[PDB]
Amino acid sequence: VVGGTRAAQGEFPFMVRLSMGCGGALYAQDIVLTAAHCVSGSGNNTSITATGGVVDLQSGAAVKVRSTKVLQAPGYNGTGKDWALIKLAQPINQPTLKIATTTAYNQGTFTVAGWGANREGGSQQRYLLKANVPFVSDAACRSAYGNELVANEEICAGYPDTGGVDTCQGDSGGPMFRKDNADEWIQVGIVSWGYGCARPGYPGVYTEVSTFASAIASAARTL
Ligand SMILES: [Ca+2]
Repeated sequence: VVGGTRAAQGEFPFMVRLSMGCGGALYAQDIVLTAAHCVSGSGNNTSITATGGVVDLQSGAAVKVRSTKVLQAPGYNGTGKDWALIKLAQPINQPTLKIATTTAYNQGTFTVAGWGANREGGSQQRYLLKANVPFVSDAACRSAYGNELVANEEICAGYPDTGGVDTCQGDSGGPMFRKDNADEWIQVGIVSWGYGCARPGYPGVYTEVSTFASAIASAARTL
């Protein structure tokens, strides 16, 4: 996260750090929702580690659990459909994060969090950083990315005018969230891609969770 600040221990307890260098959110206590590009494909896999319960990755309080299976979005090919579920060997006993099933919240100011670089080509962070980034319409985002944007599957956020605050390398797979009408956190995006980090005219692109909600809920049931 570029232009970020330290999140407090316990602020976003649903966050997990994945061993390949991606963030994730606890969809279920033993199911991590992350990006498709963080994994190589679906199947049994006990090679991933999820670190949950701490803002400080070096914390002795860290909970580290191994995966058992991975379900990448069917047909992922690098264009859209940027989501995957990771089944854990054991539950991480922390609050989960609800996902958006409608588009009612795909607007306003979102919060992003991660242990990714705080600058282009910078290094991974020890402590979880957070930032607020505003929604950018598909049209304004398209004015920047052209045909690379899959409007129905992607939601943009950031400051088109000045840049300055954004997600960056290593933040991928992390949730982009905000409060719902019940003042509960709700997941509207997955960190997916962008050109550079925090540059004027290039907002961050995120998986538009509302589009894939049903697909995700169903896959989660079979895991
Ligand atoms: Ca969109």
